[PDB]
Amino acid sequence: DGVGSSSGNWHCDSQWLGDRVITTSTRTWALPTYNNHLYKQISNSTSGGSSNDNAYFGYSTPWGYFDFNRFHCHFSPRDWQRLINNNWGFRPKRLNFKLFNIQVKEVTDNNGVKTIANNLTSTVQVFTDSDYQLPYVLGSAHEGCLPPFPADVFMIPQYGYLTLNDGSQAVGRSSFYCLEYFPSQMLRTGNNFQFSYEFENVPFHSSYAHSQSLDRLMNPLIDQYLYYLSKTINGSGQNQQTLKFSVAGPSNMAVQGRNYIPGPSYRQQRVSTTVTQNNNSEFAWPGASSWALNGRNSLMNPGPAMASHKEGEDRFFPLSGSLIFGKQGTGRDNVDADKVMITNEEEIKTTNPVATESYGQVATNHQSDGTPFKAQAQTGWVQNQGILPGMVWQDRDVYLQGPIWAKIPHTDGNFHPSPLMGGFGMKHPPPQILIKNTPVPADPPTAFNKDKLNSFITQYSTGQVSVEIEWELQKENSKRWNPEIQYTSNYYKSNNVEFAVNTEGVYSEPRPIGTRYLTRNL
Amino acid sequence: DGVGSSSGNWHCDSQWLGDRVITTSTRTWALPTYNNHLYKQISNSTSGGSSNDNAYFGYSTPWGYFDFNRFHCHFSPRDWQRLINNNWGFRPKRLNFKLFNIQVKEVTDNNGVKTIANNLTSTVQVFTDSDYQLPYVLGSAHEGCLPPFPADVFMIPQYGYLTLNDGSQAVGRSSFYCLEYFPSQMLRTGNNFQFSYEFENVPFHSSYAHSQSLDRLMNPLIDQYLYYLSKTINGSGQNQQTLKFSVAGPSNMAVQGRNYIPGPSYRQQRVSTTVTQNNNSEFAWPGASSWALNGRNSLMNPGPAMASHKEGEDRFFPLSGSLIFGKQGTGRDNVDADKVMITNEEEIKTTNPVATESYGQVATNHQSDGTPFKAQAQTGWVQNQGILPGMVWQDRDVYLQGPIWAKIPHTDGNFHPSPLMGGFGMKHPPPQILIKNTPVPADPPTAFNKDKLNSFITQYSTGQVSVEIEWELQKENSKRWNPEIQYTSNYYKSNNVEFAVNTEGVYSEPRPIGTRYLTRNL
Amino acid sequence: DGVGSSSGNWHCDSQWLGDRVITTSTRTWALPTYNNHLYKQISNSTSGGSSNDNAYFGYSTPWGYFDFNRFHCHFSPRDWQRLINNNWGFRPKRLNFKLFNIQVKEVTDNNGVKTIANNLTSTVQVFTDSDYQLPYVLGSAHEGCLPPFPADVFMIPQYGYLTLNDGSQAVGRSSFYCLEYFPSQMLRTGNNFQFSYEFENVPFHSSYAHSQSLDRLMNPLIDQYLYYLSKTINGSGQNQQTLKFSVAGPSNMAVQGRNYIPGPSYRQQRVSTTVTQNNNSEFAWPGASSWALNGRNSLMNPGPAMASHKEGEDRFFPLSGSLIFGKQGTGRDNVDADKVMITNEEEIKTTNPVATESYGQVATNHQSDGTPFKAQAQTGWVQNQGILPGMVWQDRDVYLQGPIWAKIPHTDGNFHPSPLMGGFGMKHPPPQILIKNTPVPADPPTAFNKDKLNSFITQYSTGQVSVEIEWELQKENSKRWNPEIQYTSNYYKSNNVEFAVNTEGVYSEPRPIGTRYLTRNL
Repeated sequence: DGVGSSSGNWHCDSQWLGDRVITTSTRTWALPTYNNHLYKQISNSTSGGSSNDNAYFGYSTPWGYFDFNRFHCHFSPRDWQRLINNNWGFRPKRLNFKLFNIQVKEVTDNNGVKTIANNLTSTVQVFTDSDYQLPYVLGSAHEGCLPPFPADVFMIPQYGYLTLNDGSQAVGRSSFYCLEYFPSQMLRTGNNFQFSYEFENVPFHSSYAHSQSLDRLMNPLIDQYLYYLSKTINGSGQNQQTLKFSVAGPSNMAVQGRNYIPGPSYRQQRVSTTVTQNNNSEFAWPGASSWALNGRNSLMNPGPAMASHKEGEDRFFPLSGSLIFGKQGTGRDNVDADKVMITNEEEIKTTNPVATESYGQVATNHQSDGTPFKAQAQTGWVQNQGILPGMVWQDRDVYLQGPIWAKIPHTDGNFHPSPLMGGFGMKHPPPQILIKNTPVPADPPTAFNKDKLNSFITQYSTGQVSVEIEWELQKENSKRWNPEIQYTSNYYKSNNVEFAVNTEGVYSEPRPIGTRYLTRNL
Repeated sequence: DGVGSSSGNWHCDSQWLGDRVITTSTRTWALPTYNNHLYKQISNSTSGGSSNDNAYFGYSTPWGYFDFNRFHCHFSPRDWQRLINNNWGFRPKRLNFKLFNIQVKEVTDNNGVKTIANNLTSTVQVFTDSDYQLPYVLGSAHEGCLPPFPADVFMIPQYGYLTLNDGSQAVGRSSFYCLEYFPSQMLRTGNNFQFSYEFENVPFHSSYAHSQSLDRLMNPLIDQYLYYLSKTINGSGQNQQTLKFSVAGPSNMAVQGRNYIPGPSYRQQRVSTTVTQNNNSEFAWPGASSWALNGRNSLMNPGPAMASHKEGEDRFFPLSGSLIFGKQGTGRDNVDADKVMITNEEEIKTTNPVATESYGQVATNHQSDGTPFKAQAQTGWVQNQGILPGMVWQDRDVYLQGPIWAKIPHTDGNFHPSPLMGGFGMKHPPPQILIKNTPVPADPPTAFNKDKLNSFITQYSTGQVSVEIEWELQKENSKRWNPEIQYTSNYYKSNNVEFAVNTEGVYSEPRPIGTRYLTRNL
Repeated sequence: DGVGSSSGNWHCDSQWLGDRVITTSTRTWALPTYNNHLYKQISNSTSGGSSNDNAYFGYSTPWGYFDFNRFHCHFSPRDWQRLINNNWGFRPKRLNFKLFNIQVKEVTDNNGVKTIANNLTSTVQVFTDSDYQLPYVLGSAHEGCLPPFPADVFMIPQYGYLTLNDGSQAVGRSSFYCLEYFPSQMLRTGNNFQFSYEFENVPFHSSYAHSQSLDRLMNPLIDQYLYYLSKTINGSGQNQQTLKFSVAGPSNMAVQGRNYIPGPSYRQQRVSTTVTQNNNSEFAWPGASSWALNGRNSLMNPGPAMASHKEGEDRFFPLSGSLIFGKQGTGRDNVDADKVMITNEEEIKTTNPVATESYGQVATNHQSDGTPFKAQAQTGWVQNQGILPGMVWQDRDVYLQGPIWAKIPHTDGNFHPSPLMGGFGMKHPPPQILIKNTPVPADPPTAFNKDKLNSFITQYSTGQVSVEIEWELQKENSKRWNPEIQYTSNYYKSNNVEFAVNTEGVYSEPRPIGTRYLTRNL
């Protein structure tokens, strides 16, 4: 436990012990000095102004935090392929976290010459928010995760949070959090940090696609014993009203009585990847589904889990109803459609309604012959449908580069708190691990000054972080006779191997990989 | 356990042991050879074509299956009357199933003369899908159940199933199931089959009607301590705006604050049994409520549990919001209204909204005097209302000829998975019992041929099936003073006794019998 | 154990218990009377004459035999997909065989009317050749196996064998075997037959493809410490002979010294599936590789395991170097290339030489300047290469519809006795199970006659056969980062599901499935 002794080893592999997977990931991180050791109030005013919908108020802290809330942080693409091709479900069970091999380095820039030296006596501060007393910024699909490639060195993102705002201003209910008010472990080189976390009970993720649709669960050979209204008029002419009933059978599956109905919907605008088929107007914001909160409009993104498109309409995607990942090297603003990877939520069209279609039709009046307007039967489209009893649905798929978990907001009530971006919703998710370099002041004046010191030695830290997660598996025991669909590589020759490095050593993920390849009955 | 020894006895009675009922039913079945021992791919194309909404893809198997998912399979009408007149609730607890007295018979048709002989060495195959690995076709309200009359001999329906389809075609995710891939018990004459099943915990069915409505739960003698806005203008004329408040009391029950609100609605078209009152147009399909799934429209039938009609409007029924049973001898297509029995869901008007009415009104704008349009208060009808917190409702009633249970689809999420057609929703319902005659080939050629044999001895099997179900009872302990409504026969003379046989030995059920005759408070 | 009691149950499923698979298959068979209960000498003369290469001598017995020496007899396509996608190797360990539900039926044809009746007292004879005293006809890729689809009823093939021949004649060393000279179990209806067999130790089948080639096993960054002759002349002109040596390095991988060399070769003629590229002549027999035995030419089919084609030359296949399976419904003679499925042995091009190429070049002379002919260095192509020390190779792949095992001939010596058609070579394979209906004579004359009876009651038997095989698994533990190639179905829509039945109930296997999808290093 000294300068010349390593405080940990590199553990990066996966063990498949039957119904369990234990994934271990080790990475090398670099933590700079954020905010010059200061807490700073931030708002849209300090960011250059914005609209009402984009107004915010918060604080940026000098702390960094560790993010491993993405599946590629733990699963290699081959491990992901094994998991998705051989299992009907999975869920996290246990977590082990390690910080070790801490190195604090001081940087001196004299006459433009940058020299870096070791600071053996400097300390790095780390603690976990095990009581969830801090704002939870994981589960917001942020950058700064452990890189998917184990050989990549990553920078720890800076921790900030938002509070209640009235425009760019704060209200009396706004909370300010000082992270130095928490007990934290102080680490010199030779010290290591470790903590274990047990995942709370969450349902298995449905890593399967249904081979039956909700409207085709009947026996296609046997009639029903239920009748339906099939004819209301005997023919053309006046006063031909009648009531005729027929048996609902295989020839007319649409009218058959059913026990369960598709899940809820919140219609999204339909956008074509073939740009010539889209309207010649700007409708990204104006034509998007949204919800209002305290007078602020927020995009419904990705919203309720719905089928991306109908059968054969692969070129259509909902405006903001799907996760859109960026390809390697993709820029930040105004990138083309070929530089992004739009996830396709088609496997749930068997139970979930299509995102870009109406849920259905409802009657809107009373048809009558008189007493005295002679109104015909009128129907209206259902653009948004809330939860009804007897409704079943599938949640959004998880992806190799997608999020794993989210914190369920602490509220009086929630319904199906599975995160909308996909993953496992927990009231007590893995706690935030916050890290920060302890400030080392420069030489103070020889005469006392009451002002806080504002000159510090330039410093940064580096080290290794190890995350070990044990996942429970739900083995598939299907009796299906024909072979299933599996995720596979394509044998055809290419310049580069997919999910490998290119000639410049740049690792890339060419496509998003879901979990729903195996098949289950409804 | 031989040819000359019976392998079981006839058990058909009910025992009322206080808080439990044990119903036993024995029937004689006949199982033919289905599909000539073949699995056949079926689709709407092979059925003669159809529309997009009626397209399907699946397989017809040579197997038959046992159906007893109807209440008249276990309850005699007198037993049903006892149950509905003396109990506030009931639910299944245990199941016992028996197959015995198997007789396999061979049929030879020589020169048009049909002679039937015993085949003592032939075998019948039976197994239960206890792991739910096969598509579940029970819970689709299909024919082929055990006949309500114990003296009737019934034919076992053929088992088929549907998979994913793209029109009449299959997709790569479509599953083919071979039922010979399951271990099954092989029965000659003298062998019997038996298995027991324990029903999973389900809520008691509400076999009661509420004597209080949701909007009349207050004390009709005492005022509330809450106020409501009663007047907004002092009188006729300009600039008369004001705000007047009044105590919500017995004189104005409509404006009283309430804790709970009626359940969800999905408006249905209103149809009159008096055909002269209906519109002179065809609106059975065009005017019907529906939901869309993968671009296919399916009738909302019967949909969410809603009151069939308002008070006094017994002639009105929702277009597809109620179960319609056929009378004895009713044909298949285009039968008159007198040949069907339309169930009436009126007992739930105390908590559930009327199926053919709007849920209510919601404000659609901001009323104002200016700043500058002078908009009045505008309201819009709510045709469909999803689940809101604080909402209570009653599920659909069960009937003597209605279904008992349904399999909850295996999905990530569901809400109130009680089946919409009525009954008990279970994740592990009673398993499908599949039966099939083992093929007995005719004489093969004396020279080897690699082709599968396609000439078989014509065979069918017959036997007895016994189903014993134990039901838990919820005894009523009402303190109501006046006598209750009970189901009763009418003493008035008639040509035939109801729920008996006619002069030709034809058993008939004259009317549908619900469960909601006793009374409970809200 | 009587007429009215079943003697066994239908067992058809697979259990995946980690490192083991237990596949159980049950089928319905039909055994006719073969050869009219007679042993008949057969030869090419009795078959209508032939050439010298096709001459044979043998006997056809009245016995049938059970064949399950094909992988689709035990593995469903989904089980095969699991095995090939998740395992690096497999091998059989144990066998269990069952005959039960025997039914012997007599056929009487009076005046052209065929009536089939049960013969309860008739007996079926079955025994296993556990001592391998009979000629072994399994392992010859014959028809008559258990059908891949469990619902198909198959006819048991007739047992025959060949002995030494001189043309159509026999020699003194020819052996005649009477199968009634073996003790056999006699089964009436109600009797069952069972025996267990333990597979002898065989190597795991290599169900993987190499990700490294034999000529690319070096470090591509480091030179070798070995030198090679790079230049023999200083330039153009007389008397320019020299000897220059260079380091074998990454720039010249062809000349690097290597420890191991590709396996043996026996060149095959190259045939193009594009018929316009083939020579306009008949070369199927004349241009084929063959071996001679006692003056008889036999096709080298499929011969030593060699790569089917070079990279990119998928249209080329060796003339007789690959297994060619027939599609469902394919005829017997002169069928088109689209009616057969030619297996492609491309995964072994990393270690095995291409079947249609020369093994390499060898020097054929001494180059010299004189003493006095001035001979240049001459090389000759190696069309066939025997085993050399330091040679490594991969055996032929196994297929879902391919053979499982073969009997190693009882000889003084053999090398690598893995069967050339693919599978596991055993000195004591699963024994032949031979079955035959016991002859039931018709009414004999009332006066004694010494001649053997030649009038018998026409009879055939039917029943069920159960085969259970336990396979050991070699789990893969690869550290490869990128996803692997897996066998998968294609999601694209089609008229029929692959590996399912069509609209006429005809099961088909659309393509051959190998075992080599996972990846291993060399």
